[PDB]
Amino acid sequence: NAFRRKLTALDYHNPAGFNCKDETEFRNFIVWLEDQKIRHYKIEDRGNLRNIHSSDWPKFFEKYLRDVNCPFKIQDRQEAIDWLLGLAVRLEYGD
Ligand SMILES: [Cl-]
Repeated sequence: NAFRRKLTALDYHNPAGFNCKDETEFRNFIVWLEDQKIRHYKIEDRGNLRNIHSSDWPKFFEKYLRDVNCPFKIQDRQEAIDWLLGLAVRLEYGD
């Protein structure tokens, strides 16, 4: 059975820590984007975005997407990333 085999697979490998690592890397990427490319906030005001191991990090990201007028929400992560990269590129082009 597919579901029974999935429970066996989960015992072979618990993906939780790797999903957590991916979240961290994703958050670090957002932080680098804000710090070096979007630069929407004052540097003093990026502290909450920077605190990537916080369980409240998504709340801050939601405020960030609002603050830069991103048309996507956090739940649409792939679209938010692409949009923020597009914004970063347009901000970067022409010094
Ligand atoms: Cl998030």
